[PDB]
Amino acid sequence: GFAQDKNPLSTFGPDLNEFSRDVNFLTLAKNSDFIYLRASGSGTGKLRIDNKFLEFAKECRRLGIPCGAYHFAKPSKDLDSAVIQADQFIDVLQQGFGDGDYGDLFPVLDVETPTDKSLTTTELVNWIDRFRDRFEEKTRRRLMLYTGLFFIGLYDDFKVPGKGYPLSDMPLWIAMYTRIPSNPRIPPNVGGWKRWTMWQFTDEGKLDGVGSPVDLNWGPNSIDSLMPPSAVTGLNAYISGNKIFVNWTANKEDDLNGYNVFVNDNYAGTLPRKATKIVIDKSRFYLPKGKPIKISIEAFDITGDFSKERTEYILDN
Amino acid sequence: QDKNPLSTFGPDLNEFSRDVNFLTLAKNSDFIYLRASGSGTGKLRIDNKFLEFAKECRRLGIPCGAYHFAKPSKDLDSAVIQADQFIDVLQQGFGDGDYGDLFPVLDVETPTDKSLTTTELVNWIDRFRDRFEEKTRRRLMLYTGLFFIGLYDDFKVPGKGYPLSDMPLWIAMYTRIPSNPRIPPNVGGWKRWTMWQFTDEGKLDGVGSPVDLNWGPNSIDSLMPPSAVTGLNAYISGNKIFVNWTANKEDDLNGYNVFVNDNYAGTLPRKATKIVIDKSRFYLPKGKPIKISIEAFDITGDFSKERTEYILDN
Ligand SMILES: [Mg+2]
Ligand SMILES: [Mg+2]
Repeated sequence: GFAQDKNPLSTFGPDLNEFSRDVNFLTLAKNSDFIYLRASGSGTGKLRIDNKFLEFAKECRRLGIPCGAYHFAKPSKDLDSAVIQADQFIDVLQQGFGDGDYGDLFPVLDVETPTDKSLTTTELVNWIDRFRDRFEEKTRRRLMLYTGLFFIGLYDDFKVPGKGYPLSDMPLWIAMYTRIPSNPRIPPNVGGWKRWTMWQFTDEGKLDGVGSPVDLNWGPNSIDSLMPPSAVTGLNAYISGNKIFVNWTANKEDDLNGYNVFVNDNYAGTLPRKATKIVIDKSRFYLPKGKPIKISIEAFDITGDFSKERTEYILDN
Repeated sequence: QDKNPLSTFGPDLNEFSRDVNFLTLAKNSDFIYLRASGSGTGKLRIDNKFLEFAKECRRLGIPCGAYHFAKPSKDLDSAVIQADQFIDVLQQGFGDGDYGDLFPVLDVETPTDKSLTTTELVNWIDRFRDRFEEKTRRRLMLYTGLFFIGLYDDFKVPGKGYPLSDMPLWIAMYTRIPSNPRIPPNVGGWKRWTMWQFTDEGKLDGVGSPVDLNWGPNSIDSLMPPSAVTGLNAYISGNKIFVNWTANKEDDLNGYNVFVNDNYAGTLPRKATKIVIDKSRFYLPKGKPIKISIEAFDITGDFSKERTEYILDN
């Protein structure tokens, strides 16, 4: 087996909730690459919005601090509750970040329960997987999974009989605290996950800008790897002959993986990460003579998030 | 960037290669490039062995690609024409609608006298590339030499940066030339080379004559489009379509596009094996079959040659 340490480029930031004391976001803006907030949770037996989420998320956005949020899961044998909780989380996220906006960072499902024997590994993973399917279908945003190394170990490494590791394609935020002497020094490779995306290495950290002992995390080498890419800039198009010539400024994200281009919302092609142009054959589209033509584009990154908005260029035609 | 334990390896051949034994090459080469055509003489010529060599590589399952010996000029129409000609010849060798297993290659080695500006040369290559990729939906790789790049100002175009730096680069730099560095230097705005022709005088079992030899990417897949997706399945439940497939296995896999009756339904990342589609987003009459189709794509933007389909009866 092998393991994955942090490195000099690793990003860093806390996660917080309504019980975090004395949080000065202006101070955190100077020392944190990102902040995670609790949005909601069902740990008490019903859905509760975190009582500081709206305030915390508004101030992080105001200060330009990359901000994401998590839902504390209550899994069960009834898979309808995964759909309900996913829908509730989707609703709360928009309350915090805006209509149709689910945060700067990956939305997170926080799974820490149950730790008795009440669910089989198949039942627990099926519940998470259903939550993931609903969440991503509804938002077009990737969902990151938070859980602890101990918890994974209680559930057989999240290995499902007959099915391998169904959650191993989720981004992983793994908790393994170095303050526990029996823990390894760095996160081992587990659950079929090739890599961790974030590592929560303490629940008792000291960081200027949070008064209470705080959860601290290592992240990817680039903040871009936690966020969707930005909208494309410099979009331009012209018609010559029977072709539409489209060009744009290259997106700059470290995790950029390509672009999709559309003509009147019909797909026109997929380009790789270094691309800055496409030539489109007009005959493939119903383009009434004299009517305007909408060219639009989205970037997407390695883990499959897209530009929140599609930059547009209207050809008068 | 040097070669390394994973680097692929293979010759490039043309009609002047002597005593070629493809059975031997199938055991010692990851890939073979062939000359398809050239325009150096002022007229399109087809390499006299290309069809024979391509057929034998396909018969033995040797990954096979081909190149066009360019004749750049100040006349940009000639770039469109040579691209269209290269497109035709490739299909003669590889089959209708088939442009080879490996990146098709534009081979640029002329002119070396003072007869073209850097802007003119780069614009010609760029126009060939645009026409070729537009017509084939296949990425074009550029072959050229380190000396040639230096001759044309590092392919830096005044006011335009390095317009060719997004092309895969097959760079020739012969270690037998003492003034050359021992590994390719960074040039032309290219972050990396895709292939490195390191000799024109190599000795390779299965080729009788001194032969061009090349280091390629760490994975043969990085020279080829991804395979068609397999294991595609779909069903309807409620107002949704649940689609799943087997994961493609290419080392350079980058994702999938899924379509509903040829309409775009989404892009998935490389580890994905399912998508849930809301029927409400597509025109889906009761009693009309629904075509689900999918393609894989790789990091440099080539696609599965065919889309795998699954027909739902609805
Ligand atoms: Mg990203
Ligand atoms: Mg490939």
